[PDB]
Amino acid sequence: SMSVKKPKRDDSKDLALCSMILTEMETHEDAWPFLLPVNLKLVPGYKKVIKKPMDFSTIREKLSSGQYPNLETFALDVRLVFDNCETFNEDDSDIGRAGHNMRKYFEKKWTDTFK
Repeated sequence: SMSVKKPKRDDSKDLALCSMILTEMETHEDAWPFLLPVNLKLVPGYKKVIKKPMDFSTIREKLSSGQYPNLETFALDVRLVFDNCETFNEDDSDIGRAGHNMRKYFEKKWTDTFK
């Protein structure tokens, strides 16, 4: 509350460390469904159904331009990528499996770096 604060967690390396995680996600072999924004002209249904599209290139540009206020808003966009993927893709498809794999990969790096 006013003039009553928990001890200050060092957040000075968060930007660098989110960039490193994002590099590791970009270079994973199963990243290919997620590297670029889904082409809303060429994929029927995507625009109407997926209210907030998100992809790794868009996270990279937001990260680089100071549009994440803190590491939690960064994790929300990463998770959005996978939640969108599960909304639109069967679990038993190459893309559906890619999304589960990447989400697992992310959540481990997240826990190991920050928790």
